[PDB]
Amino acid sequence: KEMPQPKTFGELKNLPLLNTDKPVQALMKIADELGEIFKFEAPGRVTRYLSSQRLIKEACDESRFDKNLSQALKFVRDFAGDGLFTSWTHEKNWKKAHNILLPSFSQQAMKGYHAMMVDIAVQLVQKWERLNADEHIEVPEDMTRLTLDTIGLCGFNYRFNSFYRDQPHPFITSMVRALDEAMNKLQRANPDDPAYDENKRQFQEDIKVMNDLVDKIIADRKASGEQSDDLLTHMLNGKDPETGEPLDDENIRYQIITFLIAGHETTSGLLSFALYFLVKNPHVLQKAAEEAARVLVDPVPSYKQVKQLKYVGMVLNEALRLWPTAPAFSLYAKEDTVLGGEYPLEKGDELMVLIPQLHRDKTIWGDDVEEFRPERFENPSAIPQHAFKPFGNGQRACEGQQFALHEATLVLGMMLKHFDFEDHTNYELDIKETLTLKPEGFVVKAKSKKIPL
Ligand code: HEM
Repeated sequence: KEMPQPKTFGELKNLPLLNTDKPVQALMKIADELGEIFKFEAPGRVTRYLSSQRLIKEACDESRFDKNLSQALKFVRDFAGDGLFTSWTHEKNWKKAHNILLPSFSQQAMKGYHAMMVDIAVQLVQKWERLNADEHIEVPEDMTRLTLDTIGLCGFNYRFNSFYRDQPHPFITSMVRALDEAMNKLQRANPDDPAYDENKRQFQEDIKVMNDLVDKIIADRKASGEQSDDLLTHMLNGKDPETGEPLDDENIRYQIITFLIAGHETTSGLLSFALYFLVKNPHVLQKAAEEAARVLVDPVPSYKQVKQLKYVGMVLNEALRLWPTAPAFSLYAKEDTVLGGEYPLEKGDELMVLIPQLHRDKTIWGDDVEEFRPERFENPSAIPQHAFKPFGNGQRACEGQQFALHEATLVLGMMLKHFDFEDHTNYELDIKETLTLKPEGFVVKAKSKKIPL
């Protein structure tokens, strides 16, 4: 079989189709037309975009395909280095960091981070409690303050103190601008044109800002010998079960940067989409709110209680089904192979899993894939294998998954315990794309239930 391909533009091939504010949504639109697989060419590059569970279940077979570093990840590596997210599976620092960080991100480790997550969650709730009657909430903006601060504290015991400022801490400003430059480079056919010399200067100084802050904290932590409940203490003390070495200081810095860039935006996007679907579906908001009130009975949520928020958990998964906030991941064929009995691949060929399309596969989910129905997830034993992949695949799946879900469940639970929410502008969904996806301009009003905190 021969595969479909969207509009080409001569020597730029398909590249101009993604010269847009919303390239992932462009790709979904193209998928809707072309089906489960289409070819997409840029100068010197070819990728095949997959949208059906039928084909993605094969792509997720690790004996046949491994994680690929996409152009985006290669660009992000200029500041994320050989951290877990931007490494090849067979790079020695991937294997070593994977072994060392595994118990730091396990469900048990969540008991240790819970107090610091609650610290920032309480800040977010207190902020909302202190709003005057005239005021509203900028939802993604606050969710991002919350996730950055949480990752800062659990990551390296550092307070960005985002709820104390109008202009973010300079580290955050530089990180956001480095990510932006990395995504922007995706569209640059002529990377080295003098027109970009200034982008380069700014990129290098942003990398410098990030490295100086993190390197300094690591160096001071080593000098002082101080110990804390953060990931930095784990990495300073952890010996690889295979090689018996700890991560060196430079890689520790990259893992810290990596937790921030891989975790802050995806998780805040998730909280934002979930709140959106809840105010667009009042029945569901009421069910979630009832559970939160029922379960979070203490002035401050315990680890055990968050684990009891089953329906909030379903709400989060159903938001991830519709708008998985890291919406695409890349794979390469380890050897020549034939995909789906129909599409021959050569060794090294690139595949891109388009998660939002997979999550809309009618042959899996049914007639009602656009509806927000948390009940799909009542019985996780019911979901076909490889049908639901918001956290990627296999040994290269999100290492942050337990952290992200525990933070999102705690926070969404506390929000629904403490406030009634009004969609006062009858907000029209508008999805901004950076490296990740989020609602843009999503605003609400929160009326306090006046429950002690
Ligand atoms: C809802 C929130 C999140 C989503 C949807 C998400 C999604 C993903 C996805 C799809 C991947 C696979 C990337 C690929 O195949 O190229 C990934 C990898 C990764 N994520 Fe997450 N992420 C989330 C939150 C977090 C958080 C909070 C952290 C850290 C605290 C984190 C850390 C990582 C790391 C370290 C990797 C690379 C793991 C490895 O390859 O060994 N993520 N994430």
